[PDB]
Amino acid sequence: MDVSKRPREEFHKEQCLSFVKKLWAADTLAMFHYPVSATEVPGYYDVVDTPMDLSTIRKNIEQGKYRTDTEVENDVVLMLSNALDFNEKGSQWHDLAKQLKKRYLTLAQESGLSFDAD
Repeated sequence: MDVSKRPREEFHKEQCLSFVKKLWAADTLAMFHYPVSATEVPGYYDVVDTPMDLSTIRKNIEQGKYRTDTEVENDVVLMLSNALDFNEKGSQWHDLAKQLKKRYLTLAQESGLSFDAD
């Protein structure tokens, strides 16, 4: 495991929440804010096996269930991936997911976060 080789803090609660607040605001359609309601997006869970949204991420942060900052990146990436998969290219939904996939690393930087490439 080499736990001694880890930094003293692998999880920065405040920065992760700041990161999510930026994602929340960058979400121009409010599409990522809550778990999808099937009645508002019919068939959604017929495609998406592993749903993820910003409120769930925010909850996992607040309750300290994340072990590392990089787990937070992983769920953001999952979230955006679901949108890119479910939605058709050229749709406002797909376009946004694309923008956020291109931009989130900068948002993380600006929130003082640094993920692990490994």
